[PDB]
Amino acid sequence: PKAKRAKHPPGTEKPRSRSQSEQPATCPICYAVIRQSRNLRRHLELRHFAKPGV
DNA sequence: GCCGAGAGTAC
DNA sequence: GTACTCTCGGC
Ligand SMILES: [Zn+2]
Repeated sequence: PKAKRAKHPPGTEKPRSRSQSEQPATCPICYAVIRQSRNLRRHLELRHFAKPGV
């Protein structure tokens, strides 16, 4: 239905207002270093809570 | 296989 | 006016 989020279209400016808002992030389980805090949550499901939630 | 980053929107 | 989430490609 809605178009997908493609970063291919022209006029793709890279403002720091998207990276500046996030601060470095470390994993308390395997000390993995994730830069974006949002990505840190994803790391939890990838190398830790990646098991069935049931 | 994981990682890193852009856009659209709400308050 | 900021940060939020969802997505896509790259090595
Ligand atoms: Zn970890």
